[PDB]
Amino acid sequence: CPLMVKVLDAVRGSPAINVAVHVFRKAADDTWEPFASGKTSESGELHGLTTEEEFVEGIYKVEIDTKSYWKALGISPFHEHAEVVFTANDSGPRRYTIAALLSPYSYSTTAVVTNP
Amino acid sequence: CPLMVKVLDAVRGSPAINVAVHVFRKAADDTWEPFASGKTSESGELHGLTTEEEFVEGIYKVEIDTKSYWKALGISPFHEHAEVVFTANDSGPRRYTIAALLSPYSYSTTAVVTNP
Amino acid sequence: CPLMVKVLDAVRGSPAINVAVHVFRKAADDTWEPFASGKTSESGELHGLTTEEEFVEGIYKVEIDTKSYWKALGISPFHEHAEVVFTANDSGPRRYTIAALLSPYSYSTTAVVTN
Amino acid sequence: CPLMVKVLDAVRGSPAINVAVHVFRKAADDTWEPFASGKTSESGELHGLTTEEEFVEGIYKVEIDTKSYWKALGISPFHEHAEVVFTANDSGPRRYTIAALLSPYSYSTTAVVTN
Ligand SMILES: CCS(=O)(=O)Nc1ccc(/C=C/c2cc(C)c(O)c(C)c2)cc1
Ligand SMILES: CCS(=O)(=O)Nc1ccc(/C=C/c2cc(C)c(O)c(C)c2)cc1
Repeated sequence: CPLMVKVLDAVRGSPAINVAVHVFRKAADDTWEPFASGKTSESGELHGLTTEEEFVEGIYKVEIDTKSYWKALGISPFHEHAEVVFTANDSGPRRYTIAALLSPYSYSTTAVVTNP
Repeated sequence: CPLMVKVLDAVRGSPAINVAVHVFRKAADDTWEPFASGKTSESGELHGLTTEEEFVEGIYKVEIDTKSYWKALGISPFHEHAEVVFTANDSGPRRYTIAALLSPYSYSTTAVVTNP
Repeated sequence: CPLMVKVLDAVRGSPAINVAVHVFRKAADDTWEPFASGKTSESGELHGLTTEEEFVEGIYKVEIDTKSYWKALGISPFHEHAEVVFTANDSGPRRYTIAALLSPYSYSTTAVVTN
Repeated sequence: CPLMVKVLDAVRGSPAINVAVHVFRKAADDTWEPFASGKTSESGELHGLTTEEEFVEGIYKVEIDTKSYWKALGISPFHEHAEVVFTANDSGPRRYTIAALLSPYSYSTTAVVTN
């Protein structure tokens, strides 16, 4: 459980369910390598992306597929995705929750980082 | 558990702990009557404010004491509090989570409303 | 002009036009007394609320009538209004912009305080 | 000018001054090609990025160098950068303002698209 993603919908006042999320990690040659992916649950949460063994230090990009979410609801949104790019585990393993709050022309994101 | 408040700190990347929260309900004479109060836990959550019997229809104000929070951390913030004012339980009982994300000169708030 | 209010709409990607805004000043008995008010322009702005002479230190509340805004657009909203409560302090910079970004079940607000 | 970027600082309550901003356009092979760049002004704004003739429909990415911004202020930041990815569409309004509100572990962004 070192990486969890939580997504909320600011139009509905609800969890954002069935949101696709893709995680990438920067490789030594500066390309973005696929790392993990999944879908938010009925609570708007996505657990089980990685393990503490797999989730090594690096630069990670969490791409939340907001356009796909809004289009499935019949809405034409502004953004293609919401991206969150950060260095992880640089002073040892941490647990990361990446949260996003979505509207059709806006989003907010925050991180909660805890030390187990 | 029909009303829960969750507070996050956007400077630290952490739950906002020990945040005082006061809830008021508009009375028939248009004054704000004290309704419930409490403090966020180490997870940034405040549970147990009210009961489904007590939490009747009305207009409620959730005042999150952000200035007091920032001052206890040695920071001089802009706002006195963050306030969230809404009509509750007008089409029957609902469960409400009021969330706030705090910075010294800014805040965001959202509501998650679910039907049990 | 020491106080400006800016309102944006996160659903339509636009300024929030013709939004009623009321400013109150906290009185000695802790009641809120009306101070200034108006409606946002086509750019989502409300200028001319007060003057340097009038805008003394104290606690002010800016109430933005978001419920009426959303209903006039045909959208069901959560909040009754958004309110921003702050202290004006002469030791800090002299122009205050209160900005708000509105969604039906959420809002964001920030202060930009400059000289 | 069809594209403007506005950056605000939620810790200091100010414009985010001298922030590097890079705009990229998605190429046919899905790579990001540099399109425009600059540094925000004293008002937190970056004007003059492109012209109507240059700013054709397509997918664009605006990368805001928030990590450098925070470090120059002595504050420890979470993100490497903030990036805003969107499609320019000629069927919608013609001026795009991309606004971002920065905190060390969070950011908010909105689009204001007007004629
Ligand atoms: C208790 C720790 S947890 O990880 O399990 N809970 C938790 C984590 C993240 C958030 C983010 C909330 C939130 C709320 C609003 C209004 C926002 O604009 C944004 C950007 C975020 C909330 C709770
Ligand atoms: C009037 C058009 S303009 O472009 O010249 N002015 C303008 C443009 C964008 C903004 C964005 C504001 C803002 C405020 C808050 C609190 C936010 O969270 C975010 C994400 C954005 C404000 C004013």
